[PDB]
Amino acid sequence: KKIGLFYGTQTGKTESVAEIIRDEFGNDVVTLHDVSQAEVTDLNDYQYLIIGCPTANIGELQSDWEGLYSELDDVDFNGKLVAYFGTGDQIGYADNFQDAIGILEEKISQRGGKTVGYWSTDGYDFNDSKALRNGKFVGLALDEDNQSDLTDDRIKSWVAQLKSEFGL
Repeated sequence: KKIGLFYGTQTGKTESVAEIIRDEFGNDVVTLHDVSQAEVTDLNDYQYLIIGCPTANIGELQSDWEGLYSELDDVDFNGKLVAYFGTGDQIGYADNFQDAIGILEEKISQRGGKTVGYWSTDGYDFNDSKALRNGKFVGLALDEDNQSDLTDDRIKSWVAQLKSEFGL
């Protein structure tokens, strides 16, 4: 029970990338958890967390994560290392690209979680995002609508970055 990946999905893209990420951590255990099935206290079981949340079709949070969001204040993230990833349409959702993981990070960071895995904005075209931290994304930004050809390279580079951050 090494690394806990908790994701929500609307269409199934975030689920598929959750499996690729799990594969890319070759010598480590990444367990997968749909937050539609999970409780918020399951986050207590891991020191290493990867949070997957798509840019919401409607509102600012994917519905399942939206349900867990109000309960995050019951959990103490002090001492935990937390990485974030999300899918989004940088053209169709240009003013809200990756807002969800930006919102999730702000809360988890205030509860004590330490963010690792910041990701450059080079190669993205968007107007606004809540996931921006000093010119970088708070985590891996994937676009399957417009940049599905970059997804596998990006996941591979990001996981390699995380292994140096997680000490793997």
